[PDB]
Amino acid sequence: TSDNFFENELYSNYKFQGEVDQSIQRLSGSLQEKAKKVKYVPTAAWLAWSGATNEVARYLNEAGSKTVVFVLYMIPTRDCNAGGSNGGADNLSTYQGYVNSIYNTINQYPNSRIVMIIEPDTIGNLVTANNANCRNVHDMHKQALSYAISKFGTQKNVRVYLDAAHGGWLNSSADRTAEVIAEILRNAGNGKIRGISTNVSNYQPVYSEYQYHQNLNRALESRGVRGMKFIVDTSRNGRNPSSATWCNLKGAGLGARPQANPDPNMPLLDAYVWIKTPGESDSASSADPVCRNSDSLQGAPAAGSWFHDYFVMLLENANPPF
Ligand SMILES: [N+]
Ligand SMILES: [N+]
Ligand SMILES: [N+]
Ligand SMILES: [N+]
Repeated sequence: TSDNFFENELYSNYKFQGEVDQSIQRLSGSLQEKAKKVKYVPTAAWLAWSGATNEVARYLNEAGSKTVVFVLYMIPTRDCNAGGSNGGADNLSTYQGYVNSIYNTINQYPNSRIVMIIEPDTIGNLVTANNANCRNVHDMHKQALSYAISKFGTQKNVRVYLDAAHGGWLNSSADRTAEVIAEILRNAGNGKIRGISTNVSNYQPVYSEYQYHQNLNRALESRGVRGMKFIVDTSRNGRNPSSATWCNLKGAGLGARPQANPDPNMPLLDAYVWIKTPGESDSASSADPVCRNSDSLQGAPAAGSWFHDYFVMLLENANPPF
């Protein structure tokens, strides 16, 4: 009945549970006691490779009436220089195949309550990345996002949040961000979004994120996109970030636990949500220059892999404390 699906018990999933089990087995006493409390904190499930189409059903079977939070992260290319040939065969079509599969599976669970978060990092780059090369990729990314919203955004058992980066990236560009978003919604058919997600995989404070939500909302209203609500990723934002370094930031902490309507002074904010999986690596330390910054925790395994020493740091730095 409520359109804020976070006003429901949230699903805690077996993958996260198993990843924290990994850390727990490596810890003793007090730290281990704190890990056992982090094990059951609900975290989003990412759909992040071709076979994740086959992972949906098990999550929905195990969640029952509890709210499932998925992150759609399947756009087949994020990198420019296509550039051909020419420069895709054929990304949009294959993406539409992934979305249909996932939507078709979701229609089978009418009684589930699903939150779908659409494609982190895409809107940021559409606003700020410069696109001689990328123009072909840019156009395909907008069509990917419209197609995803046009499907999930008509499912009664789903509430869709479109990702829109973070204040640190787009608060000084809120108007162009709103312009981009409105264009995508215009081509999304009858698909409707509940709102916008921010701070995914990033470490900005709730308070500055909410000032971003206020500015983006004002700009979205100006473009005729009214009524939007917001969720913010509190997985790693217990401590203010020392720098703009994205990749396995040192001195991060776990942030506020997932909670619906957490402050009546932030009426636009539907929920704090752990969207990024805390303790999974951002990238291997050798995979990007940013991962060699002096404030990026070295020794990281590949993106998505459990990073035990980073998880420990998050637990130690948790704000509020476990
Ligand atoms: N709400
Ligand atoms: N269900
Ligand atoms: N985000
Ligand atoms: N943090």
